[PDB]
Amino acid sequence: ARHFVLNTGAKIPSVGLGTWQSDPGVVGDAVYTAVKAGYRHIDCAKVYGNEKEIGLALKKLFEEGVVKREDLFITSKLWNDRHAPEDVPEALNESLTDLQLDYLDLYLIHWPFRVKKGTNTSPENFITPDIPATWGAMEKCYDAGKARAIGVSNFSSKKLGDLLAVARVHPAVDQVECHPGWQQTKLHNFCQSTGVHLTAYSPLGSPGTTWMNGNVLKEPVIISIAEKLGKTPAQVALRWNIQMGHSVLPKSTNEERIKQNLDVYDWSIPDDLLAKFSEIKQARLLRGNFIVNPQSVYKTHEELWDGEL
Ligand SMILES: NC(=O)C1=CN([C@@H]2O[C@H](COP(=O)(O)OP(=O)(O)OC[C@H]3O[C@@H](n4cnc5c(N)ncnc54)[C@H](OP(=O)(O)O)[C@@H]3O)[C@@H](O)[C@H]2O)C=CC1
Ligand SMILES: [Co+2]
Repeated sequence: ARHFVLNTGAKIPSVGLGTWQSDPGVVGDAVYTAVKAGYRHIDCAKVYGNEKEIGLALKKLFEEGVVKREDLFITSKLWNDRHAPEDVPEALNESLTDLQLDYLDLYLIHWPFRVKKGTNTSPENFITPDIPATWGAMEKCYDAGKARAIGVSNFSSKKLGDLLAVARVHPAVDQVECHPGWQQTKLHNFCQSTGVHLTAYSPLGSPGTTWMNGNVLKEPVIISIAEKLGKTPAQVALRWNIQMGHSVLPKSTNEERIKQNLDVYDWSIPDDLLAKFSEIKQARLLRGNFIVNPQSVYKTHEELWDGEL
C-alpha cells in the first residue's frame, strides 16, 4: 500500500514531501534528501517562489541517476492571480520552465479565490471567481499533455461538487488540510462518492507554523497509540491519514524525520485504537483569514468552507 490510484488511472505516491515554508537553499537539499531516502512525490506551488530551487534539486537527482523523471510525481499549483482562462496555461508554462520539467503529474487550482493578474491579496484586487471558466482552461492544459492530471485545493464538498457537475475532465484531487485534529469526514465521504482523491496537507497539524497554533501531535489519543505501537506521534498521525485512503504531504527539513515520515507503510493502527480518533477535538487550523473579508465573495469563514468549519 504505497500508492493510491487517481481517476485518470495514474498512481499517486501515498507520501509526498511538502515544500511550503522551505527557505533559500533549504528546500533543494530537502527534495534531494527525501528522494534518495525514497520519496517519489514532491508537492510544490508557484506562490511559494522556490520552484527554481526545486527544479535544480530534481535536475541533480536525474543527472546522478537516483530516479528517472517518470519515477516521480510532481505537483504544482495555479495561484489566485492566474484564474483568467488565457492566463492559466501561461502560468503552467512558467511553473514548468522553473522546475525544468516538460509536464507536471498534477496541477491544482490553489484556492477557489481570484485576484487580478499580477496583484497581491488585497480588497481592490478581488475579482469574483469563475471556476468553470478557469477549469475549462485547466482542461486544455491536460489535453495538451502539460499536466497528466488536474485537480483543486481547499475546495469544500459543495464547491467540489459544483465543479464536478460542470466539468468534462473530473478533478483528480482535492488537496485540503487533513490530520487527526481536522479529519474532514464530510469531504472524505464525498470524495469517495465521486472518485476524487483527497491529499492531506498539514498532515502533522503543521507544528512549526506560528500563526496556525498546531498541537495535533500532543493529543493524548495519538501519544498513547504511539506508545502502544512503538512509533512516533507523527508516524501515527500520517498513518491515520493513509489508512483513511488519503495521501499525505509531510513537510520537513530534518533528514531523520524525512525518513521517519516514510515509515508509515508496513504497519497498521488496530480497529480498537483507530476508533479512539473519534475522541479528538476538532479545529480547522488554516481558516483562510486572508480571503474572508467584507469585500470578498466569502464574507464569513462559513461561506468559504460551506459550513465545513
Ligand atoms: N493551500 C494548500 O494547498 C496548502 C498546501 N500545503 C502543502 O502541504 C505541506 C504540509 O503542510 P505543512 O503546513 O508544511 O505542515 P506539516 O503537517 O507537514 O508539518 C510541518 C512541521 O512539522 C515538522 N515536522 C516534520 N516532520 C516531523 C516529525 N517526524 N515529527 C515532528 N515534527 C515534524 C516540520 O519541521 P522540520 O522541518 O524541522 O521537521 C514542520 O515545522 C506543505 O509543505 C505544502 O506543500 C500546505 C499548506 C496549504
Ligand atoms: Co462527469
